[PDB]
Amino acid sequence: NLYFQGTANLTTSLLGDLLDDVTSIRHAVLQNRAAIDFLLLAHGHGCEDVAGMCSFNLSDQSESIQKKFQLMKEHVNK
Amino acid sequence: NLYFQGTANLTTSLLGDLLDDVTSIRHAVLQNRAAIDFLLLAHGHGCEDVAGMCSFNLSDQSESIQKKFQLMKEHVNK
Amino acid sequence: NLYFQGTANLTTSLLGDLLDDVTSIRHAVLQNRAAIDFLLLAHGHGCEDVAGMCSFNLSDQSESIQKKFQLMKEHVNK
Ligand SMILES: [Cl-]
Repeated sequence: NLYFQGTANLTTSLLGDLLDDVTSIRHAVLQNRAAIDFLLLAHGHGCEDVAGMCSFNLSDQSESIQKKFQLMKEHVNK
Repeated sequence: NLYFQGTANLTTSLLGDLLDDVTSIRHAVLQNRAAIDFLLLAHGHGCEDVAGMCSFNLSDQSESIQKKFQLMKEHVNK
Repeated sequence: NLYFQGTANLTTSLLGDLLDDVTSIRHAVLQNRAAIDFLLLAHGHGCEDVAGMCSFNLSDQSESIQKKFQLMKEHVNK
């Protein structure tokens, strides 16, 4: 039981760290895309000239992921 | 038992969301790299002039990850 | 018991793959940011001119994540 609880808690702990890292990376990718679009403007080109550069709507399921994560912690660590 | 099953199902649910987000981010990073390489060309430079810019072969274990994920769901949610 | 062990092992296996992919992606994002900063220099602009471009300190909890992952494997697969 406590062995099970130990496995589950390691998993939530690790997942917490990983989710924060992934959030950080998405943030950075979007900043980078905006920088690229400024450079394209500087060359007299619009974002529509390069595949994907107009798009800032990446998959972002933070809301459902964070809710599930919280439920998981409450479920596991009670 | 159902408590165990509940933990495991929350984990597969969350992981599903996270895998889709990571796929999305890798996609975007590669598009961004291609855009950078077009700009370097515009300046009269090749991708070999900037560290890593020639490389589009990121770690992509989607095939093994997706198989494991499917096995995990079938194993857990039966 | 072995069913539990099977679930847990699938989870560590999948997580191992995913962590390597995320590491790879962060690497790439940082290389891309450096490339963008070289292009900004080429245009006579510093990184402070574009949001986030001076920053190479993304969330990187690889040390704690890798330790937890190793503990998880030892805990689960013993
Ligand atoms: Cl990027």
